Amino acid sequence: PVEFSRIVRDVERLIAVEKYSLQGVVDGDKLLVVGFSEGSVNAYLYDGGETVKLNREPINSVLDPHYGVGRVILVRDVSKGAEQHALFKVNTSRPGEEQRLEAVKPMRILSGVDTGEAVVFTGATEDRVALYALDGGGLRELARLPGFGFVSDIRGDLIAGLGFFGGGRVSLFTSNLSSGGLRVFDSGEGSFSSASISPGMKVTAGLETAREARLVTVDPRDGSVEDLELPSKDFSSYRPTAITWLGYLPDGRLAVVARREGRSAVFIDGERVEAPQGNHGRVVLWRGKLVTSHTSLSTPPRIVSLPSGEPLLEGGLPEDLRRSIAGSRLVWVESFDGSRVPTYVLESGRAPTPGPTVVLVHGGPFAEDSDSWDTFAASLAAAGFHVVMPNYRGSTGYGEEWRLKIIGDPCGGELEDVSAAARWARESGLASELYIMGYSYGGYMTLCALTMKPGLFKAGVAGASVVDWEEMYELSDAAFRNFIEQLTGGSREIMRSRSPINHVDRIKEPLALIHPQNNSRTPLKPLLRLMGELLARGKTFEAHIIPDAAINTMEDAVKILLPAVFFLATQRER
Amino acid sequence: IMPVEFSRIVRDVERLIAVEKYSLQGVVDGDKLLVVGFSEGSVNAYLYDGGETVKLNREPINSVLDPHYGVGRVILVRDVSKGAEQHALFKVNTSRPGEEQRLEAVKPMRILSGVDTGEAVVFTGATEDRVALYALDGGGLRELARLPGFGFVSDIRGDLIAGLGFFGGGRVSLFTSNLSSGGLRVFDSGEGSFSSASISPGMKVTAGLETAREARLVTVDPRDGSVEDLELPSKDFSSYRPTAITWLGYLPDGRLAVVARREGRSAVFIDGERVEAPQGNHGRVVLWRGKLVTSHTSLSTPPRIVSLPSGEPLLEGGLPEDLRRSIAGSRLVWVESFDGSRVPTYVLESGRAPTPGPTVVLVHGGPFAEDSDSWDTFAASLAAAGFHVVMPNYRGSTGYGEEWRLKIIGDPCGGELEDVSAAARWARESGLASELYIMGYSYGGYMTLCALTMKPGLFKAGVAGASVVDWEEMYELSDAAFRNFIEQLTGGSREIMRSRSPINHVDRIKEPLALIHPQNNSRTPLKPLLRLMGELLARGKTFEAHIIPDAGHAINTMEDAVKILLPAVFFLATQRER
Ligand SMILES: [Cl-]
Ligand SMILES: [Cl-]
Ligand code: NA
Repeated sequence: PVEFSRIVRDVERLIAVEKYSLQGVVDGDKLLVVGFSEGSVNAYLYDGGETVKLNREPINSVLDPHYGVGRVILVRDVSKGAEQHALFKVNTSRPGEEQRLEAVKPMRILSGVDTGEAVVFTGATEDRVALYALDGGGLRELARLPGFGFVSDIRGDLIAGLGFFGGGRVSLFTSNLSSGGLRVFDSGEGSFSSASISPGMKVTAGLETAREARLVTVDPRDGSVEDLELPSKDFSSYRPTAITWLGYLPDGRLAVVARREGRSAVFIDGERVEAPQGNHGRVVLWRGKLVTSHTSLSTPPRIVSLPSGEPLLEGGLPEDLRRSIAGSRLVWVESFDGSRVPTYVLESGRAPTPGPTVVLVHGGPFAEDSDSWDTFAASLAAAGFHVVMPNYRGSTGYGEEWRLKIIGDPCGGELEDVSAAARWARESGLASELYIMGYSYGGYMTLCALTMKPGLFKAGVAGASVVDWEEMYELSDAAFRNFIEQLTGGSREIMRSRSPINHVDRIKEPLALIHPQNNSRTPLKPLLRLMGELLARGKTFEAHIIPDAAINTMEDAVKILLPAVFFLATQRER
Repeated sequence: IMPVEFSRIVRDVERLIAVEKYSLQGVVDGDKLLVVGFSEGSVNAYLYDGGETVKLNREPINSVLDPHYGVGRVILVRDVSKGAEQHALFKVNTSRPGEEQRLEAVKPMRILSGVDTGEAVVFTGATEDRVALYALDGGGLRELARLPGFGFVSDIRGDLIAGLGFFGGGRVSLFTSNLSSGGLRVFDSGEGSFSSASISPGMKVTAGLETAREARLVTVDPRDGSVEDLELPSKDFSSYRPTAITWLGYLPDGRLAVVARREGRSAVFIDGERVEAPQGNHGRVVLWRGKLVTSHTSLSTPPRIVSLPSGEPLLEGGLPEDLRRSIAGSRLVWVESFDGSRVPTYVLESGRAPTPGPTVVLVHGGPFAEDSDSWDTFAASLAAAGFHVVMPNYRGSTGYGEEWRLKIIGDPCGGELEDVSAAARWARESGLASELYIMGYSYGGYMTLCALTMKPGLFKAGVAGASVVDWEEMYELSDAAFRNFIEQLTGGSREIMRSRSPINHVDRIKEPLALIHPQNNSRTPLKPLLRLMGELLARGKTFEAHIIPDAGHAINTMEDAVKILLPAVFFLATQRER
């Protein structure tokens, strides 16, 4: 019999677990960390195992402080949920005492950095996006940005940042604290991901390309770009495909966090440093040792010491729930056409081998399933399901060629990849029985598996799915028409034939629909129509139509996760 | 503004569904109690003897046919249509628990009732084209007679068959037939309706007759249709002044056992004489090992088997202390409605709510049914979750006389909604309710939708489960029994079918609505509800909807029970924190 309340307790514990990101070193040699729990963010000083809360009421984020600055700048939503913020200053000697920065009117704060004498940030208002500087003399507009943009770093007078300023690529920009202004350096082939300013006032930047990522040196004075060579070749040899973050430490060495194949690595002046498997945040030097944040499919975001991996600050899950979420791994599954599908697997401690396995299909489709904490995967593992997460073609993270392969072929190659994952799970010995579950494009993939690969999965969960492309091409807004057009090669024939609503007759397995009742980007009407067909043709289905369905709170979990875990737990007994 | 306590709610809901519940069906085999029980997460059939039960069935069942005393077998009734209520019958020999034979001579149909004599199975069923009375024996399956609407076999003695029928105007007639020659005979009272029947050693039919505001016992000679009052040797029964008769039957020693009731509590009589029984309601009475055994329930006591007069349980489920305290108390208040009619309304006060506090008007289904001092899993759940529960017997309700029951005929979503609305107002003006919600299943669901369309601003929010949405489309998709029933209820008027369907007044809804519906309900089907969803969306109304797979009206497993009840409680708890 299904242990409904046992599942609800677990989901609640996975939703509440505190998660940490590392922001910097501030005050008297103390770590600045931000903790989130259930959509509630706070900021702390951390030293020697205890933490002191800096803020009063919950915040949205903090700006990045320079090493040793005696204060922290809090960003807070100005109304319950609003998308406009206010800034507050807390002196690190006097935690919990907040001073509103009254010079800065409400606006959308996008990023920020605090040198200790000047707060430099970007912000979006009724009529524009601007880079701003705030100091003891007042607020100044440094520059109008031609789009959303973010401050990456300040050193002396030079400001560096990243902007979405056109071409669908991310550009580098610089400005100055003194005169303002804006120079923009274009990516060309690729897209810039990160930037820090070198002691020599050059901008070091991560350039993401169609293939391998690299570090470049940009001279703001003449716009010249050259490849930067590091003294150690660990970094070059790693062959990174992304560059998460980079920054110069106080002693002048360059710290870089770079990724490949769903996990990241930490380098100092090119030399790799041992780190726990998964993904890392920024790296700081603190009392002579390295510290970074770490997350994985089995570890909620936490602060750790390198190279030991020992956690400094970590949220507490109960012993038994912790045991249920076992290790994660990367396997490369062979799709029907020979292609190798990078697939992450989170094993359940509460399931045998072979055991019940869910193929949890990510959405997007232009997104990546990496080795990072995911509530849904964890909840499935908690509930006694092994979890298989395939980076079907269309995914990001594995080169442009792999992303572009979905184009013109929805419910084709990518479905074969999902299918190959299922089949690998069975053949490798992981799975006794298979389920499929996903949201957004994942939901679409669930409907395509159940109609075009009936008898592969024992049951499916489809959330926030698209059901008929042709209908949506006609209903929706300009940016979404464009997506559908790209995806289907502008073919109405493909639009109809890759729509699952046109194949309801083929479904042989129980289907659970979870769907928002008021979100104009996955509208309800088409889904009512599917339900009408399912009903007319005598299909087994469950449906949950709820208003106001993102997942951060328990309320959100209850609306869109719980029904899927319950349904699946219940089919497991079928 | 606190956060909803989801984990605490599901745990309470789970335990309240999971408590074992029993009902008494007969004495079979070598003096063993047949009981149908919800236990181990489903509805099953058990023999009780020697302080142990033996499970007769394998897969969950829906009910069993009434055995004659001592018969060497049980006939299981099971839905073989994933909830659409096409049932099939399965024989289990009582010496061989766990082994079923399907009675393949009976094609699936809606089984409404049945009696097993040991040599013949007599039952009533509804197909798409009719209700009928059947007999299955050594010679095969026989249609003894067609019935005009819902009909139920009550007893058989020798070849005399006796039963009750809803054959017009919401009245219940008595009917007889003959096991060998078949045929039908219908007996109507111009005074009221027959409520249960048993055949005397004499081959006359003793029945309850519920009149305007009182009930009595009558004898009906099946040879000439003459009716006369039955006097019993003891007058406790006549002095009890029952307003309704729950059940009656002749025991094997010739004595007449009668369970009758008033104001939502029942009392047990043997040959007219009171037998002490625990306060609440009772089911049939049987003779087991020399003594009397009945079932017993109350708003704080889940259905159990007790022996009489001691009232000591033979089988019962236990609730834990925390949950028992979640019910502070219960009482019957009489609410003045729109025409001066006094509406009997049960109130269950939560031990987890203040006064005034959050209150749910929980509208019973039927509509020929009642809120009484009987266990209600939904009411218990709501009290656990911190709502007081108000349970008004609107006109149409059983239990308070034929006049009150029949006033709903021809007037659905009329006077009975005013009664619900008067109960809502009472909850407020009396000081019980800080805020009001409405919730109901089946006809009660219909009432939620009618309150929300016709009486916007009365309730803060509504939960409509297994609800009626459109009488027209429902009628077209109904089998013979339900078509007849709908005709009766709407007074045969298509105008009423239309004007009293919520689907045609969606625009008026101003409050949030939770819809819960089992996909295969074959009484109130999903299709019209999908159309309501479409109308709610087109007109920008807030709602949520939950459609439960492979289930129908009758919930017979823990899982389905959780899926239909839990969204209700979660919804209402979320609404409370607006
Ligand atoms: Cl300036
Ligand atoms: Cl320039
Ligand atoms: Na400048």
